[PDB]
Amino acid sequence: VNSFSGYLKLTDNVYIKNADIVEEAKKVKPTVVVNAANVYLKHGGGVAGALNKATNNAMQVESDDYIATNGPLKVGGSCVLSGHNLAKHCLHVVGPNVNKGEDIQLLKSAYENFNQHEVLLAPLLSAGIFGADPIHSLRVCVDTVRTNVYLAVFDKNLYDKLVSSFL
Ligand SMILES: O=c1[nH]cnc2c1oc1ccccc12
Repeated sequence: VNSFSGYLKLTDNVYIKNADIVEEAKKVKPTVVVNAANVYLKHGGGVAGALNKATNNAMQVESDDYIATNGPLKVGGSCVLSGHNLAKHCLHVVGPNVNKGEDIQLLKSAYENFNQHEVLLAPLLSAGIFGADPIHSLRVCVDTVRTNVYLAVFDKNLYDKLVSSFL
């Protein structure tokens, strides 16, 4: 048993809810929250911007030190950093950004990072301002992640369409 509530069962291991990922983290304090990161860990807007704002910019300060030491992530890659006030850990995962011309086949590689963690609170990778089709992102998630993933979908309209169209 875990602390996630009202989540709507999609598969053996994948659950979904209409919730802003920032809000949900504050309530649950999950072991792992996933950030929709870019390779520079520049959390300007989007989930990264909303998560970072909720940490009072401490996520960005920690991320700038990580990049100064290690250099940029790979598209499809990840790093584990602090979860600050939101979670124990934040798994920063880089899905391909369609609005930058990145290979959508890298979305599967991105979701493979989730398999290193038994339970995660996550957004749909490459959705929102990353430009991919969220229906596609949910299909890759279900077909790639084997650990237990709790997806939050910010848009009530999109949350309804993802459920209704789910095969
Ligand atoms: O939370 C989201 N995940 C993936 N796509 C979207 C989400 O919120 C949105 C709001 C407007 C348009 C797309 C999205």
